[PDB]
Amino acid sequence: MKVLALRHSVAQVYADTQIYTHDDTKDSYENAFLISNLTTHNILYFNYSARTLEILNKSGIAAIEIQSLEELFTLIRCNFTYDYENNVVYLHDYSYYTNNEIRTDQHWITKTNIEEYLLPGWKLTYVGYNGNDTRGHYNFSFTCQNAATDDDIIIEYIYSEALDFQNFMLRKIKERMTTSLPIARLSNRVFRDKLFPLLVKKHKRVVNVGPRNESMFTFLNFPSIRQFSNGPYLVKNTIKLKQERWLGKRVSQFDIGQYKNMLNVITTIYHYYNLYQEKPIIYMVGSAPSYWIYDVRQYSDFLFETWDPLDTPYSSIHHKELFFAKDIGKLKDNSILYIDIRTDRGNADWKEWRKVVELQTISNLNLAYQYLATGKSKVCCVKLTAMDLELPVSAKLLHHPTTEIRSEFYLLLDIWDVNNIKRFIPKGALYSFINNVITDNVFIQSPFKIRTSVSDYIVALYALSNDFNNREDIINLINNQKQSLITVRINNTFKDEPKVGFKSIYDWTFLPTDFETTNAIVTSYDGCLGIFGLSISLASKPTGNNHLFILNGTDKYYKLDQFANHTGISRRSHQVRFSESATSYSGYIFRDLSNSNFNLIGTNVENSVSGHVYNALIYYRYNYSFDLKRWIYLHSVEKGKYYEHAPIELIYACKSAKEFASLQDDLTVLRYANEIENYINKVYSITYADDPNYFIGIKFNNIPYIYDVKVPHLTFGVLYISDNMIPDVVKIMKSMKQELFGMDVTTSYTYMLSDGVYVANVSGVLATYFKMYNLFYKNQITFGQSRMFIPHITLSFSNNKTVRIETTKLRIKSIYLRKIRGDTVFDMPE
Amino acid sequence: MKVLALRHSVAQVYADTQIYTHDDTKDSYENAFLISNLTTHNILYFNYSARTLEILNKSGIAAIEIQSLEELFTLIRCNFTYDYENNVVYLHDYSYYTNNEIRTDQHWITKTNIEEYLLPGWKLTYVGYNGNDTRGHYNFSFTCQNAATDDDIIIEYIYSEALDFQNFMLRKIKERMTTSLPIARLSNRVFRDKLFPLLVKKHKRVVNVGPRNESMFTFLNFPSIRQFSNGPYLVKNTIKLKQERWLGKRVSQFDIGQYKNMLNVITTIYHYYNLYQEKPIIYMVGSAPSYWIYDVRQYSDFLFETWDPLDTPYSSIHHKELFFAKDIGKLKDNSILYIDIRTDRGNADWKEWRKVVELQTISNLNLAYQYLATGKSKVCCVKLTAMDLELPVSAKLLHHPTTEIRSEFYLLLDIWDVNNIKRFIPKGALYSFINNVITDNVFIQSPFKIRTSVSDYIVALYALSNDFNNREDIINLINNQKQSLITVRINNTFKDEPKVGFKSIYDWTFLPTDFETTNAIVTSYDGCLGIFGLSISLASKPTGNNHLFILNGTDKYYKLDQFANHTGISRRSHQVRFSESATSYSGYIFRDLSNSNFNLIGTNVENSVSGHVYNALIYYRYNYSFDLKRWIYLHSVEKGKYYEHAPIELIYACKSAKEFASLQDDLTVLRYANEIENYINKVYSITYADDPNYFIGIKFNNIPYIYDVKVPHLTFGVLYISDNMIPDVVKIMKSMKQELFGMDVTTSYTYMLSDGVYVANVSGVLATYFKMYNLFYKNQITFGQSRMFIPHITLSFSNNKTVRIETTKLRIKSIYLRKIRGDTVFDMPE
Ligand SMILES: Nc1nc2c(ncn2[C@@H]2O[C@H](COP(=O)(O)O)[C@@H](O)[C@H]2O)c(=O)[nH]1
Ligand SMILES: Nc1nc2c(ncn2[C@@H]2O[C@H](COP(=O)(O)O)[C@@H](O)[C@H]2O)c(=O)[nH]1
Repeated sequence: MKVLALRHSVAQVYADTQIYTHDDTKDSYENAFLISNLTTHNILYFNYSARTLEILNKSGIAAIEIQSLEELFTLIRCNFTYDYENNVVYLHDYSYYTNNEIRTDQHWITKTNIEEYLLPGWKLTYVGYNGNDTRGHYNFSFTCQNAATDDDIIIEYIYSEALDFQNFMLRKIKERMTTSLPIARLSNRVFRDKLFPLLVKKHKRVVNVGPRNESMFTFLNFPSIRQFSNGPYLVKNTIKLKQERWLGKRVSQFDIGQYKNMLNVITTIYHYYNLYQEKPIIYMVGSAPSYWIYDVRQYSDFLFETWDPLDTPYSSIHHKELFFAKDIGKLKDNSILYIDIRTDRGNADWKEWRKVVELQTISNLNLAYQYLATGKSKVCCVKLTAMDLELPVSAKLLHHPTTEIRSEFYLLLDIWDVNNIKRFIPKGALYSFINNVITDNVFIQSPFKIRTSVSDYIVALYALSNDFNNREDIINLINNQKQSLITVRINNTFKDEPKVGFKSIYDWTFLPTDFETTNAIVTSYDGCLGIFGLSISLASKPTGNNHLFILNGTDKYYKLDQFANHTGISRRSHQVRFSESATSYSGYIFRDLSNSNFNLIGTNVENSVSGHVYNALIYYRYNYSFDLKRWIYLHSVEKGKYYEHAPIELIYACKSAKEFASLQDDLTVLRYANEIENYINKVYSITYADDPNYFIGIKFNNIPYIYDVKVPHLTFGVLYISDNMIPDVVKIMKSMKQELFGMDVTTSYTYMLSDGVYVANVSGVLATYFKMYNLFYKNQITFGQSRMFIPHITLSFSNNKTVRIETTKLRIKSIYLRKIRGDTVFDMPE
Repeated sequence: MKVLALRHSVAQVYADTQIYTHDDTKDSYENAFLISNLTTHNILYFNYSARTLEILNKSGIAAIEIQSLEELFTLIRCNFTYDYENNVVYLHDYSYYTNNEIRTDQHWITKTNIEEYLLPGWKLTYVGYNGNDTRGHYNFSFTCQNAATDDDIIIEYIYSEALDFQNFMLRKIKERMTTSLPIARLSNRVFRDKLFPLLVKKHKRVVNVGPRNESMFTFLNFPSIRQFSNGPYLVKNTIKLKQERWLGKRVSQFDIGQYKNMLNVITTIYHYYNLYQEKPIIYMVGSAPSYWIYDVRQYSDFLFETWDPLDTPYSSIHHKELFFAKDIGKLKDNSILYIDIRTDRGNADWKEWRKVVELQTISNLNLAYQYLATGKSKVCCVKLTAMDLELPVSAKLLHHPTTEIRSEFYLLLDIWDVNNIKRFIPKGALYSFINNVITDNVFIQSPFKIRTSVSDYIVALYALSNDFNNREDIINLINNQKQSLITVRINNTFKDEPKVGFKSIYDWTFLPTDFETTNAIVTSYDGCLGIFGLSISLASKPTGNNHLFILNGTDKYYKLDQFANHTGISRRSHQVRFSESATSYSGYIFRDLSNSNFNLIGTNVENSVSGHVYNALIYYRYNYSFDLKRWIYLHSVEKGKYYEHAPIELIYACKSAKEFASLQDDLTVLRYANEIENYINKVYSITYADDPNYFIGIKFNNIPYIYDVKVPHLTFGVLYISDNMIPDVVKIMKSMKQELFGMDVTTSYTYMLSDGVYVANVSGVLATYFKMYNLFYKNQITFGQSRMFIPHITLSFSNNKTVRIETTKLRIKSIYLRKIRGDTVFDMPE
């Protein structure tokens, strides 16, 4: 929501688009609330309270100080992710195209002949992970960098098997200008990099479910984490494959053999991590260029040993420029070995070269076998070619994207693999694997069993909510797990559809009430981002791939007003109320008509009994960052910290939301409202004195209207009690005697309350009524009725016309407790 | 599917539309199968096997003997439900409109002035329940009657609040001619009337969930049954109602006060039934016309006592023509009392008449109170008017449809109600109830808790599968209940949508694999109808409101071929195969290409390994009457009764169905296939010898083709065993030595099996192969491979052209068992 606070003295004015202006010196939390309810994208903050900036940032709303209006202000007309703890700004902005450049996260790409295939004059410039090397471009009051890169395009080109790069880059850039900004993808890079270190330091055992190739670099420094992904391609599974012949498909114009090498070595690193939770020694044979080491070293320090006749720049120690044949004993006991040996494309016939390469393949495989036969705790990966050969059945198969699909694959072998059953594999099956399979993911770990773990911190970022996963197992995991961070699809669909999908790929959808979590925060990406110290320029759109984030066993659950608060609950409510609606009063109007309070709708903008629940039910697709359930619960057990609202006040908003949904045919909001009302009636064991025996009544000295009944009284309470509780009731009355006479009782008009009932309004007594309802309910005394409480002084049982007077205070003369249908009053304090 | 068997001598021929002809004298069950696979609506059966007619009728397919071709045959060009145990034919046919008549199930309607409001010259003729009095119209070789009535139209008119009957009847009749026949509604009347007596006699405790008003007459004679419906309208729930004034809405042109009276008394009967499981004495005050008694007496004998100054025809004993005031002591102790007292519409002012009626209302209420104060086990229902009055809070409110909505309602009171808290109710609330509520259902029983009951026979005909019901509770009920008959929606939707709905009213949808029932029949309405002795002319259309019927703990589960059999599995398969497909061989072709058997597709119509599973997966929307799961299970434990098919044969069809669904983007069939393959691998613990140590080989004397290898042999088996099991294997071989030499081995052509493999086909050995696979699997010996078994004699490792010869028998010379990679053969029987 991009709130920018600039100095009041330097309150510069320009007509920027979608801007707003706010400033006030009354409270520090309500300035944040009122800012959170502004309707535009950018907000300009002029009294610039540091406290209020911190509150916004905790809520996920980006709030930063602006000191160099000349450049700081103008260079923030784009979205960004703000690390407010370290005061860092990560710009997600593709204006750098005006420099005729493509930006990448990876250094190795700069060494390929990629620039030739770009548009004429274009270059690609390395920017570092999340634009770390761009900090020179921006020298502001804060550290500033541009996290936007074109790496998605390059990776898509590599996996797309289409050849011509010029048109591909051009098409993808034009598309990027035609579609809205990929905020989720770009800010999640920052969130991953900040999140997982905090978890590894802060928690004993961290389990990450379904990592994707995007974060392959994130976990390079954290072997403590146990990863669960899709299964690996085993050799035994090649029995199903139909035999095929050589097929020379070219996928990339520029040589990407280094990307293949890097994905291979990283896959091996993570296999080793999965087996032994420690960082291994890396041994590499071949891999002469080896530039990508740099990109790995940016995330974790590793010890690299290289054997290649050419030079390898970034290696730790290039043990020998000479080739490696029988030097097995140099290899230490806790390590991984990458064997990429290609002798040479000789200038001989292709058949002769094939025999040469086949013999070389057998040599490499035997080298791997000797590597793993001698020593415990090691893993290896070999380059083989497609031929008839006998591989172990449990070995893992790798074919990552390479420049051309030309009869090569890789075999990943642990020590359990070497002495295992070996099977004969024809060249046709291996060719079928090379041609029909491209390895999608470097995480080859066994799938995650969706069971609650008591010693683990489970992290399911975008993996659990899928069409094929068991829904009830997901619900039980979220419900009963301690210490977790799990994400599901939101079900922002009308008609309450239980799945949502794109081109026959579907996801399960959940409402916040579909869970029964005891102690957890159920918020948006904004809320979860704030809980971990980040804020963002751009909120979730109501219709999109929006996810609920659920944090189980968090430090922050009891900080109700601090994290996943009601910031922005009324942003959409206010936009609709002031632009499109029939009247700005429509809300109070509808809420009173929904609770059968139509008897008078006269100036109901004052002292309405409905609550936050109405906007959390109706506009949930916008403000689901609120966590309505925790808000209700924490106010059940004070341990009402700011509000002290009676439960009937919550139930009334529930009923109003149900009627609204039925009018709009919003089936989802109808369910959500019914379920929240159920949760309320579970947390509060509410009772209704629909058949009362006694009542509390207030009597006034003067009555500014013509009255036709003998006794004008305000029925201020109605209750159902046994006689023995009359002292208890009395005590509770005494408990607020001061407060009872303190209230500023006012009346301004008379109206018809029902057929044959003519009453005078009473104002200013309702807050006291709710405090007293809370006290009676806490004391297990049945107080209140099924209907809504309407404070009124009955004037006559006749049908008379409405009369108005100026606000005339009313004065209390006695506050009595009387038995219904008994002329006997059982208490009369003055 | 309307199979009509007529005498072969009188094999009359006419060109009726959608007819077919079948006759054969080879088998009695396969004539039924082949008939069940014919594509048209009507089938003409000429060899007319009584056995085959019985088999069809057990399957749900109507199969009746035709003896009077002149009229029996021609008057069966319409659909019907056939009670084949009693040999009765219930026609559902609206041709009777050509007699200018409307047909009703209820006698009371004939006494109203309804005929005046019909179209000129039209009459309404009573036909009895399911047309019992129409048997005179048809005098055939069987008892015959027309169950079709226009009662749906009349009831809809009564509940529709639209006034003009002439246009309403005309519109509804025209609609009935424009839409297809409501078979489900009409045949379910017959099914209910036959089903529930059988259950009450056959089972101790019967529980019926969610009865609707349609079957209000069905349970009149069965107070043993405990009913669960939607809750009742309690007096205490009127606190929510907004006050209203008199509103004179007219709903019907002809007087329907008798329908109101009948619904009132029947509601009271069922309340009494719910409390005390016995038939009560019926006392009625007022209710002078009382014709509807007749309609009640048609279902159960009752004892009626009437007090009215006018005469009451069908009453048991009209105790007194004189009015009933202080005759309370005549009323017996186990009874119900209906108090419909209206003094008279005097010719005085409406206000004076209002006071008269109000005093009369108080008199009636006090009469009811005195009735219930003296005596245990009684229930009462009173006619009251809208006024201020104090009713008990727990009393039940009835407002059934009446002629005009004019300030009257009814109160249902049990003995618990009389001495209960009483509340003051204004006339406005009662008027609001009269104006805004019409009682939808005479079953006012508490809702059903979806829990398994061990002593109960639960019957959920159309109640459980609804949007708001808990899905997992439904699954657990179906899964774990004994002795039940429950119905759910089928999920015939593509894309696998979990709910289906009409105008924001949705239902849960289930596949047959969504349950894990141990001992139950999961079939169609046709199958369930057959299990209870009925058959039907018209099968379920693939896209419709089609329901799965699940019978838990049934006598019929083990009669695999008798009930819920494979009748009609291939009806749709055959229609598609011969009309639209690219070739009639497409099925065998696709099934072989799906299991990677493309190496040869030459004449695969013979000896294909796929099964029934393919058509139960692909065409489930048509043949879901099959209960594929029970078919698989019962053949798992012989206890293969006709087929003796190996499990791999089932799995192959599963894989073929998965590939087919992916090609058609039929997401539902894809899931169903995956789940059935899972069920197969659960029931059979299958093992694969993908890495074999030994093999079974057959050697032949002559080889009709040119062979380039030293030893021509048929690898007839492949297995993985420890050495110690060689005797066991040998014994099993000996177990079928005779059978092994008995088979008619034939070869007809040579083909290429893979790159560098040239083989000769082998035919006629596959059935023996499957018998032997079953024997090895039963003996816990790992036999077979992950791939499909292809019997072949390898001829050379060279790429040669295909050659064909006439069918040349091959002769076995020895059947040996040899260790793989060992020249050592370990057995050689001749
Ligand atoms: N009864 C009640 N009303 C609230 C509460 N919070 C905000 N409101 C009402 O909601 C209004 C803003 O939201 P809107 O009605 O515009 O959606 C405020 O002017 C205020 O009257 C609450 O906690 N209880
Ligand atoms: N393998 C196998 N094929 C069957 C079985 N039952 C029917 N079929 C095949 O299915 C054909 C009829 O079904 P269709 O292929 O036309 O859908 C028959 O001609 C027969 O070849 C069975 O149990 N196993």
